[PDB]
Amino acid sequence: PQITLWKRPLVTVKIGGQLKEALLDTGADDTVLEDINLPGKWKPKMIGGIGGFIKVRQYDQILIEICGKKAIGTVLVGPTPVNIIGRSMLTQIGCTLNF
Amino acid sequence: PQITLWKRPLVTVKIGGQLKEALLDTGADDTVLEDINLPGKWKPKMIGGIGGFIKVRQYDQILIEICGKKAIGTVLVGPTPVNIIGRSMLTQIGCTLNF
Ligand SMILES: CC(C)CN(C[C@@H](O)[C@H](Cc1ccccc1)NC(=O)O[C@H]1CO[C@H]2OCC[C@H]21)S(=O)(=O)c1ccc(N)cc1
Repeated sequence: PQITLWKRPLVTVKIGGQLKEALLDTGADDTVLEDINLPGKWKPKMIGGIGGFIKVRQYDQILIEICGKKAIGTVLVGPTPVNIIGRSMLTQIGCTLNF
Repeated sequence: PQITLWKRPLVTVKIGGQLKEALLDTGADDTVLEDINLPGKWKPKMIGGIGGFIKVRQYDQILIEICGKKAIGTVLVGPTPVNIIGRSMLTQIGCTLNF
């Protein structure tokens, strides 16, 4: 898939048997989701964006399937206004910017 | 060029005779810069991200040169922690996501 940017680059993601939509976000270091429940241990972290910071649960080694391609890595869970797929996962699905 | 995402997608931008580095950011609807000072009229706006909202000055029809390609459009100026090139400019330089 090559995709243009006239609209938000939203993709369907499958995580822990749940289906969510998330933004492919080259400006995000890490993947952050709001509306999900991951089982198991986690560590507290704070991440910062434009309006300041949020507290997140950091879950490690989480399987995600993004537009039908698999990746494992860190997923942050917290009060983000929009689910975002960050570079830590984008690299695993072979995602690049082109111009 | 094509750009992989192992590192932040930082590019050099020339705006109003000033040189800045900015993140090519597919998760951002609009361009937001901190360390600059554009002349002329503007309108107040608030934009929200992770952490909440910031107050910005909205400047219209601003020329930016991003990695040596020109674009004209809206630039927001405000207390963003990182300069970001958003989709409204990314489309003008023919930027796409590929995987
Ligand atoms: C500002 C960047 C350096 C980092 N942000 C990623 C960025 O893409 C966010 C991602 C984003 C997207 C929507 C809502 C919140 C955050 N976009 C954003 O703040 O865009 C704002 C400017 O244009 C407006 O249009 C979209 C939101 C506004 S971030 O959300 O704060 C962020 C920070 C750290 C991680 N791990 C993940 C995300």
